[PDB]
Amino acid sequence: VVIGIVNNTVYDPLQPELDSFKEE
Amino acid sequence: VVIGIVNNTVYDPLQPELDSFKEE
Ligand SMILES: *[C@@H]1O[C@H](CO)[C@@H](O[C@@H]2O[C@H](CO)[C@@H](O)[C@H](O)[C@H]2NC(C)=O)[C@H](O)[C@H]1NC(C)=O
Ligand SMILES: *[C@@H]1O[C@H](CO)[C@@H](O[C@@H]2O[C@H](CO)[C@@H](O)[C@H](O)[C@H]2NC(C)=O)[C@H](O)[C@H]1NC(C)=O
Ligand SMILES: *[C@@H]1O[C@H](CO)[C@@H](O)[C@H](O)[C@H]1NC(C)=O
Ligand SMILES: *[C@@H]1O[C@H](CO)[C@@H](O)[C@H](O)[C@H]1NC(C)=O
Repeated sequence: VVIGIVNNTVYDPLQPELDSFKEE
Repeated sequence: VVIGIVNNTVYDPLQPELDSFKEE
């Protein structure tokens, strides 16, 4: 719906904790 | 860098949940 939008990734601080818990 | 900074702890509302969840 927005003109001029650009593809990119947005970092999320929770996922590193999710991975850390899965490792442990 | 900052002049007059003071040592202290900053509480994180998320970590305690994973600490409680860890042992399971
Ligand atoms: C951003 O990336 C998505 C894919 O991740 C692009 O979406 C594709 O666009 C092409 C051409 O319009 C379509 O044929 C595909 O079906 C689309 N795929 C999906 C999953 O949507 C999108 O065009 C990209 N946009 C920009 C500005 O680069
Ligand atoms: C805050 O505490 C840290 C230690 O947790 C202090 O850092 C030490 O400072 C002394 C003296 O400058 C050094 O000899 C040590 O090597 C430092 N250790 C570390 C880990 O940094 C710091 O000075 C304290 N700051 C205040 C304002 O109290
Ligand atoms: C910006 O201007 C160029 C001129 O060639 C055009 O191709 C492009 O689509 C325009 N994009 C936006 C977001 O205005
Ligand atoms: C505040 O003033 C005192 C005066 O004795 C000085 O010792 C101290 O370093 C000063 N601290 C700051 C942050 O201005």
